[PDB]
Amino acid sequence: NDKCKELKKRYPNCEVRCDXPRYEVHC
Repeated sequence: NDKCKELKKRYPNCEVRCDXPRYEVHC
């Protein structure tokens, strides 16, 4: 999904673990 490129930009200092459609962001 395009969410990985969105989320890691929304949370730029956070770690967005992108696994397929699984997106787990650590802030």
